[PDB]
Formats: sequence, structure tokens, C-alpha cells
Amino acid sequence: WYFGKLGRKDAERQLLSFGNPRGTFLIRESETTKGAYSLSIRDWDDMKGDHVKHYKIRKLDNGGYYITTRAQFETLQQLVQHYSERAAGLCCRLVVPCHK
Repeated sequence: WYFGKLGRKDAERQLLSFGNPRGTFLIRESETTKGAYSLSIRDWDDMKGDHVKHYKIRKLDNGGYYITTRAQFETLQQLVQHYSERAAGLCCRLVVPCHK
């Protein structure tokens, strides 16, 4: 998963640079809330067939992270691996390898 500190520019640009399908994701941190991040996946309304969507994430009260309450985790790595099984309430599952 995530290569470093990118999400706004690099992420949105790279995601549309190849045209990578469902499964492509990356994690970027939120500037507006330290300790929070945003999950960047390539999601489109299927007519544009090219877009990038960002999910606003909130920090768990137990010190973990979650996108939904049906999928709460203490580490972000474990979170990636669960969403790598299926979409736990995201438009895309996290099933791609990370190659730049």
C-alpha cells in the first residue's frame, strides 16, 4: 500500500495516468485533520469512466481507523487487507498491487 505522502496531486494524477481499474487504491493523509486520512480509489459514475474518489475518514475513539462502523480496525494495514477481501462499504475493493 501507500508509497508515501501523496493523495492530492500525485494520487489523482497517477490514477488517471494509466487508466487502472477497480481495485486501485492508495492512502493519503488529511491536511485538515492530523490523525485522519482519506482513501483514494479510482471511482467513477461509470459514464465518465475516469475519475478518482476520496473517502473521508475519521479516527476511531479507540485509536484505530474506520471508514464505516462495519469495518473498524486498529491499524491501517489490517484495514487494507480486509478491504482487499471485498468492499466493506466502499465503491471499490482494495485489490490491486502498488506499482509506481
